[PDB]
Amino acid sequence: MVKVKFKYKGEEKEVDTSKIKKVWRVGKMVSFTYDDNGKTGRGAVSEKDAPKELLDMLARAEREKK
DNA sequence: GTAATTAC
DNA sequence: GTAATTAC
Repeated sequence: MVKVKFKYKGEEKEVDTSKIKKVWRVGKMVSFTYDDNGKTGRGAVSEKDAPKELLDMLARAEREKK
């Protein structure tokens, strides 16, 4: 589907956007958590390194209400 | 140091 | 309590 590649704790990782639980912006950085098979993972990429799909999920996050 | 947020 | 993440 759409793989987000990132290095966390020196390790290069790849995760599908379908496993991404939460997304948020921190400056020009995009952070998120994903389903690391039960245990929750953490990751972040440069806004310039993010596939459009992830940026779309962030945009929808910023619009949420209630 | 700070920006948001969380796993640990 | 704090490390972790990119950019400034």
